[PDB]
Amino acid sequence: EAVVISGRKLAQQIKQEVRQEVEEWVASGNKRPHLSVILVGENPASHSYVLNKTRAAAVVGINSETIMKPASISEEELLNLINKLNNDDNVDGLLVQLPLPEHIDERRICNAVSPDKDVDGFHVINVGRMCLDQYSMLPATPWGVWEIIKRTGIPTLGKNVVVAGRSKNVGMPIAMLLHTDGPGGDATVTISHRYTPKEQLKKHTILADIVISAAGIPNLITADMIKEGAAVIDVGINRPKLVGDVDFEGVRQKAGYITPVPGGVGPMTVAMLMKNTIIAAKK
Amino acid sequence: EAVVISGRKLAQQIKQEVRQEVEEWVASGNKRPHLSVILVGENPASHSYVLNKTRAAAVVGINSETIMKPASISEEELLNLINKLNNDDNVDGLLVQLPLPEHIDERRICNAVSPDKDVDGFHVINVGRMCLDQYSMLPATPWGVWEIIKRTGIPTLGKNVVVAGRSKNVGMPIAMLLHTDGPGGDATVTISHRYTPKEQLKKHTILADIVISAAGIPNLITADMIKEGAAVIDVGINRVPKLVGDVDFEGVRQKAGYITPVPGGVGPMTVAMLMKNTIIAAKK
Ligand SMILES: Cn1c(N[C@H]2CC[C@H](O)CC2)nc2c1c(=O)n(Cc1ccc(Cl)c(Cl)c1)c(=O)n2C
Ligand SMILES: Cn1c(N[C@H]2CC[C@H](O)CC2)nc2c1c(=O)n(Cc1ccc(Cl)c(Cl)c1)c(=O)n2C
Ligand SMILES: Nc1ncnc(O)c1NC(=O)Nc1ccc(C(=O)N[C@@H](CCC(=O)O)C(=O)O)cc1
Ligand SMILES: Nc1ncnc(O)c1NC(=O)Nc1ccc(C(=O)N[C@@H](CCC(=O)O)C(=O)O)cc1
Repeated sequence: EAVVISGRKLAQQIKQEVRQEVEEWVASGNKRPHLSVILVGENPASHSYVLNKTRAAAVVGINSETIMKPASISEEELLNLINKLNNDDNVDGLLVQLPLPEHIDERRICNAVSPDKDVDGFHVINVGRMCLDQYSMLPATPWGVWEIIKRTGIPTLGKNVVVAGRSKNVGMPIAMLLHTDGPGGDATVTISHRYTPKEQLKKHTILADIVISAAGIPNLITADMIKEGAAVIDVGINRPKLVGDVDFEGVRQKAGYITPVPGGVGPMTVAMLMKNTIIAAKK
Repeated sequence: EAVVISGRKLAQQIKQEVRQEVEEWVASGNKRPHLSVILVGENPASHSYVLNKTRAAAVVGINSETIMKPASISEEELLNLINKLNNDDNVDGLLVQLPLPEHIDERRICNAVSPDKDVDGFHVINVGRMCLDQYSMLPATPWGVWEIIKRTGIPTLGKNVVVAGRSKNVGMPIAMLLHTDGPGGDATVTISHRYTPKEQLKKHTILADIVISAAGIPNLITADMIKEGAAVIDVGINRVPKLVGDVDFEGVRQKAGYITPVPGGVGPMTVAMLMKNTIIAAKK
């Protein structure tokens, strides 16, 4: 029987560590950290997730607002709002929720956020710093996947990792961290492209000590694809239920570890954003 | 037996394209592109490599200077020199040949090159732009390996690529390009760590349609690790008094479907792609 890692529990604990770090920072006579989340449009999933982010900001003692704007906002307007927020000394953390509308260039928006306030780590210089190990802020989801592995004590040195990426933005940062020298990880890493058929993907996943699915494909990962005792992290959201890319009940029989959906990586993602926000608040 | 890709000949057409581009660009009455390369110390390999680069610049119509500073230069004086060049409007391309002396932090030096002049793409902003598909300029050796593959017409989409990196600096940018969406080849990519047993690597390379070795250990790649018709691309540079790659050239030439020699393989491609980055930089 595979042991199930409660992401929700591990993330709740991380918030408590952040909680106490914020109260110490404030008791020592500094300003309360403030996180701003910009929400454009009415994607219901984006609302759900941004709600989760401000909930957690409240739990850990961080002041938060979600500035919601209509989907018809122009790129020039969104840039002026980010400029306002960049220049407000009360705002320490600033993230724009994605995806944005087609008439806004996502690259230009993320690059407009101050790198000091970029609690998603999506500004191009914070991407470079992460590739080059000059960072102080990691993107929240890849960092959350690392914390699962690390806090669980799943060994990584030399081991084989396979990541099944829906995009480069989604799987490469996970691989980035898990491949880097000792957050190191010192692993051989495979990043699967969504144009590799599942038949070939199985050829890689069976060699893997850790399989991390980030493909957004229900039942992409099943027991035949996994080796005995391997660790399986599920990063996919797939929608009247919400499930991951793993066949949970199937691979629960042969995996060594597994994360559930919901209650796995998603809480960890929100947790790591709190760590980034207090980091930003200390300059 | 295996087709042997000539890096010399591939680079030759790439260089011919750059000469045409440069002359049409000068024909419109623009400043002739200029490249400055800073050479610290007396590493013989490094002087050889910088010379190759200045030769290529001359023959493609790009003016060039190599500024040789002694190893005992201080990090401060090197940063002053980089600052002068960043500000000189005649200088379009600036690169610092690596490695540097132990007393200088290569990371601060590389972030001191203006990102507009950074024809190696080693500045932290340009590393991010390449990660994020936002770049003007790609690191020469990864781009060179890509052009080998793409100009030889080796299929990549959904195929299995294995990269054997000596360091993350080396194999990650190569993997990054081949894993990207269509440069960018839509491929599955494995990046072996230097901390990898040869037989564990074997378990991945056997499955590989493209093995790219950049580990700097000779005979790392032998035929027993390739599958028939796979493409093997040798990025290593080893001494054994002879210069050789990471593959067993003779043995893999039977099983492989494609193979690159060393020398005359990836090396000349690296020099060629740096000319492309230079005309790009000049155009802003
Ligand atoms: C824009 N973006 C996203 N957005 C979308 C949000 C909507 C979802 O449905 C799919 C992901 N997720 C990112 C990044 C990002 O920029 N980075 C930075 C980064 C770091 C290293 C490297 Cl190598 C690279 Cl390529 C990129 C990340 O790490 N993650 C997870
Ligand atoms: C410093 N450096 C070096 N040094 C070489 C190491 C081998 C020595 O024998 C000669 C000096 N090679 C680099 C970089 C670099 O910074 N970048 C930028 C980059 C882009 C994407 C990603 Cl993901 C990453 Cl990690 C890094 C590269 O692409 N290459 C090939
Ligand atoms: N798009 C973005 N733009 C900017 N920065 C970002 O990080 C993102 N990406 C996310 O924010 N990703 C994310 C995914 C899931 C949750 C989450 O709360 N998951 C829960 C419940 C799911 C549910 O109940 O619907 C679970 O799985 O347990 C939170 C954030
Ligand atoms: N260190 C660096 N610092 C800053 N930016 C860089 O890009 C590098 N790296 C290189 O510049 N790498 C490089 C390696 C080999 C050649 C080359 O010409 N190889 C020939 C002849 C072999 C020989 O004469 O030794 C061949 O293999 O055919 C050219 C460039």
